[PDB]
Amino acid sequence: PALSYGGDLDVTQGAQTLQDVLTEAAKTTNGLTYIVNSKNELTQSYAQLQGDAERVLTGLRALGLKAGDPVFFQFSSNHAMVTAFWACVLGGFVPTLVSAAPTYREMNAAVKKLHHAWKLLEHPLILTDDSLIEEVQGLAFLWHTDQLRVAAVEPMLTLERDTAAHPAAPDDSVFFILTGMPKCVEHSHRSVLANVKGTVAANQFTQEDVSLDWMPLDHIGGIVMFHLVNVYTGCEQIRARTDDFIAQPLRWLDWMDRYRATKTWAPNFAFAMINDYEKEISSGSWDLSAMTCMINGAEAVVPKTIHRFLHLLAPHGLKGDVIRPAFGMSEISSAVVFSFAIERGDENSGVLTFEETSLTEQLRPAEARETGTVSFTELGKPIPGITIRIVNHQHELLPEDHIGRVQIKGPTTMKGYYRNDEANQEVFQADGWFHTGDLGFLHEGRLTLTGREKDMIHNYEIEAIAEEVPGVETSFVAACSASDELILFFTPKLYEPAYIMRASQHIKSHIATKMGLSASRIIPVQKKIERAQLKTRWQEGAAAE
Amino acid sequence: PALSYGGDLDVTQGAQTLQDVLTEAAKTTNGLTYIVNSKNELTQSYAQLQGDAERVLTGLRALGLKAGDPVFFQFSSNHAMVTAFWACVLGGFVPTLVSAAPTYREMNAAVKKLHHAWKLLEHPLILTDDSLIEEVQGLAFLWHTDQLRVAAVEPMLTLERDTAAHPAAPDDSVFFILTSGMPKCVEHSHRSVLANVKGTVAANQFTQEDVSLDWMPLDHIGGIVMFHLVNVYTGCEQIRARTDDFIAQPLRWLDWMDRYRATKTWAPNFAFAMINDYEKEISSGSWDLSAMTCMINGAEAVVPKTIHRFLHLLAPHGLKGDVIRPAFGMSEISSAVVFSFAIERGDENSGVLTFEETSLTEQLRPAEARETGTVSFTELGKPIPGITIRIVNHQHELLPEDHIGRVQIKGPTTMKGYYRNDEANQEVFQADGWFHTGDLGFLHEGRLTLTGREKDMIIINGKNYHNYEIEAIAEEVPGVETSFVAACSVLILFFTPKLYEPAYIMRASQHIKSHIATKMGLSASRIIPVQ
Ligand SMILES: CC(C)CC(=O)C(=O)OP(=O)(O)OC[C@H]1O[C@@H](n2cnc3c(N)ncnc32)[C@H](O)[C@@H]1O
Ligand SMILES: CC(C)CC(=O)C(=O)OP(=O)(O)OC[C@H]1O[C@@H](n2cnc3c(N)ncnc32)[C@H](O)[C@@H]1O
Repeated sequence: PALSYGGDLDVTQGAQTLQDVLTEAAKTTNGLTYIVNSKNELTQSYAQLQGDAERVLTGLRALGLKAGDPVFFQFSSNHAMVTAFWACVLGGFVPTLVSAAPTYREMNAAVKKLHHAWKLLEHPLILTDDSLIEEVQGLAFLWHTDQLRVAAVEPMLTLERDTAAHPAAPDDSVFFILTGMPKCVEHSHRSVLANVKGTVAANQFTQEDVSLDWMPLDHIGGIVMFHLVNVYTGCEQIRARTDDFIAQPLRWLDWMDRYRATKTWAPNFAFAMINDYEKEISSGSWDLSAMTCMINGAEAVVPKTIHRFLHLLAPHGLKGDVIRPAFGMSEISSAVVFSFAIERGDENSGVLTFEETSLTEQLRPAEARETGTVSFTELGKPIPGITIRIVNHQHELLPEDHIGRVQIKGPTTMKGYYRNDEANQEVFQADGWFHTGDLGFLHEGRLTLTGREKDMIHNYEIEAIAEEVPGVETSFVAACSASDELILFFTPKLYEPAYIMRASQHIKSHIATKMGLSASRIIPVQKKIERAQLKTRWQEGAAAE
Repeated sequence: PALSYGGDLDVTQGAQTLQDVLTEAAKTTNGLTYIVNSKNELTQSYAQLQGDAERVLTGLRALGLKAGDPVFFQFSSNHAMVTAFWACVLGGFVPTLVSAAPTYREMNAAVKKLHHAWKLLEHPLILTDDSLIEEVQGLAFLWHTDQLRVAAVEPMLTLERDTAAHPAAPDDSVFFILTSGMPKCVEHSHRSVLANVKGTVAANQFTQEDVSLDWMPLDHIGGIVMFHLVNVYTGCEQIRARTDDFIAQPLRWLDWMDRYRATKTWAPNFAFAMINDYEKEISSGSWDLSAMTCMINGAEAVVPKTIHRFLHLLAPHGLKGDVIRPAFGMSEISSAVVFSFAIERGDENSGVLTFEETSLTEQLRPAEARETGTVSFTELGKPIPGITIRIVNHQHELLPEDHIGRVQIKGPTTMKGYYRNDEANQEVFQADGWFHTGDLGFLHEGRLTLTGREKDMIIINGKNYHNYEIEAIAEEVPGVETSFVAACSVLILFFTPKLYEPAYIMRASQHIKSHIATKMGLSASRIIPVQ
């Protein structure tokens, strides 16, 4: 059946709290390196991190923080945030990992979400940078509150070390992380370390790895899949600012080369962004021969994006098997599946193609064609300790090669959303099954995501019918919440105004007839040549936004 | 400012718990009449209601229910549901008011929402009809659970009367009701529900002589509170019909009003428009609607066209032209909190306010209705006694009158909160004791007028915008007569061209994307121009 177990995970081996992770890491000579620019870097050994964290701990306790208290992180500096995180670990304080707002001068969406979590956590101390404390302090006027408390981390780095680490238990909450209003994922040392240990075993991570990450530390893959995995293995890890990558994506290449990185990760959009620079890549020089692990996860992994990425960077020494698709969620401590089958020389390896007609039934393999076939990137087997299953509308187990609702069982699951019993019921189903909200199938024990529940009105059938209209070259439907309406994008064979209005009328009326919808339910939108796929360009727009 | 207090409401006056309400009602000879069909009915005096509720109480207590335990309601029959509700009041049990599922054979949205509530309430006994109990028991297979418990009301009607009522306190929970995503479980007390009853009775001057007619579901807050509980509190005669019977043949509404000489009734705006569809059948029928004095219209946007048409069409049948009363409320505030007494058949501008469509972002400017360039809204009236309404901007700052903003409510009718959801309770329970409704509107002369919902606003670059604000920028484009914009989630701007020609329409469509993308700093890809 569509139920895959990753095998036994011995979580008794190794550290049991994050304090023990930092202690064992501080015994190595490895640590962190924070990139400032192409020439300058700031180093912080794991031994220095421990002392720095103890210094910050002195200031936090001076502000009255007691073990169990939450701490609201609002950082632009990786150095200050990493240090602040471990100070909290030492003090038994619970960090709330959430990105800083794009601006603090007006009551925008990001600022509203921060207020919600801040109020849900009963007005916790906000910890931030010197470069942000002025902005963050403005929230006192935006929120019309006298309960705002802010403090910068850098001033604390000049304090005496507080060597009295609060004794933590594996089930103690280790941090909150934010996902409408965001929910407050509460994790323990046990759930995080279980993902770390599972991730290390599946990928064979070691203390000799060299890690490069520019993704936000407020993203679960930034904090757990990399930062904590790196400290747990005690390997060398290089941190870059997210802003610096999206400003100049080719810096990713420079960084992998300059530090001889062996592993890194990004969502699929970053790979597509690099592919947009083929001209300047074909006139550049990088040594990427040390890179062994480029994890691709957090959103849909597009086969043609990763293949082009491997092709473009092959002359620069990137082996064709470094890209590892992965899937995970903050609620399950980051990635729980990894695919080791993507190969530059085999576009079909680790990629599954099926007939569009069979999406609602037993999937029927096919050879990729211009139309009528869909290609999905396999995301691999569960890591040790994780069980995945695929279920139908009634939560009944499905067989393999059947698209259904993905559910996860294992030791990496959050304690739950903070202060929301009702939301915890929706996701925590009977017998330990966490409901992801994602759609996919299992094939040879390997998970493949195909969509989301919120992404439900079949869009392959709507597009096929739209393409029978003579004026339509190709089509793309997205659903859109007075009416539940589907917006039908199309390329006309001819971008002439009369021709477009004819095709638009036929699209509306031909879809209304063939599928028994109201013509009012279909909106036709007309859309040179672009090389980047449409699904890939929208990934880039939402990411850099 | 845009803040209106409805006046002081003496809550210490009158019954303080629903037990007291039924006891007083039972002293009258009035009660309920359940409509079976045109030629049949079942009657249940308030005294008989108390006795029937005492018998059901014997069955519920026989099932082990204790004071404070919830009870899941799944009813096709109003008589059984009303009796169950009061049996739970006598026993201190907390009914969970939710409509029956359209079908228990398949796993539809309704059944999922029931499981969520049922699970949230920790598997309460489900109380249902002997008619429906067969399908309800099917949830055991559909939900794949062995903890389901179901019982029928009717068999319990043969048991002895348990006259030992649990002593209730005003702040005890009196019932749960599900919101209309997954629904939330609104929890109310006798105090909050009775505060709304008392304010509503005072605003409308309801009395023991009213004759009430209601076909709306008792799982709707206006069905249980605004009418049923108001009617028991006033001790008046109330007629109950089944909701399906009305939808089957809407004109039965007129039949019932005529047959029972009803003085008050209610429905959402659609029901009035349903009747308007039947102009032909109404022109060849005969009703005496002269006793009707109060037709509440609420739960949806009140369309001036629909109500004024409705009034002209039933006037030959004796419907007075002032009977329709727009109203707004929410289950979280236990039903209506404003009533408008200004609608009139002979003056289609009374109780209605029209403005220049350009004055909507700042101080509204009154106007004379026009074919284009003006919008008109139905006033929903002053707060009932005890309620305070205010309008606020995106920073929760008070606004002046004639300004559109977020509507907030304060008063004694507010729920305890959403059951087992601290987070959602924070979102709606704002500082200074204000409840965030999620609706938009303005105050004018102390009267509330709604103009939209927050879920309808367009969010771009994390900033929020009204539909009309975008429309005014779109209007500036040459060749755009009028426009309407409706937010999209993956900006659908619908416009009328000055001249209907392909190239003329295509280029006005291009200047709408360029002019708005420029003025709002948005990606042209995000602007969809539809003619
Ligand atoms: C550490 C990373 C591997 C991922 C992660 O852990 C994360 O992304 O955490 P996040 O909570 O932020 O969001 C979770 C939601 O991202 C979606 N998602 C993640 N990976 C995906 C993939 N490979 N393909 C398609 N969709 C994917 C999914 O829908 C999921 O439920
Ligand atoms: C009159 C009461 C019995 C209605 C009621 O109490 C109810 O309708 O209960 P409900 O909680 O189910 O729904 C609440 C949501 O209905 C919307 N709503 C209600 N009345 C409205 C009106 N007059 N005009 C426009 N919208 C209205 C509003 O958005 C509100 O927040």
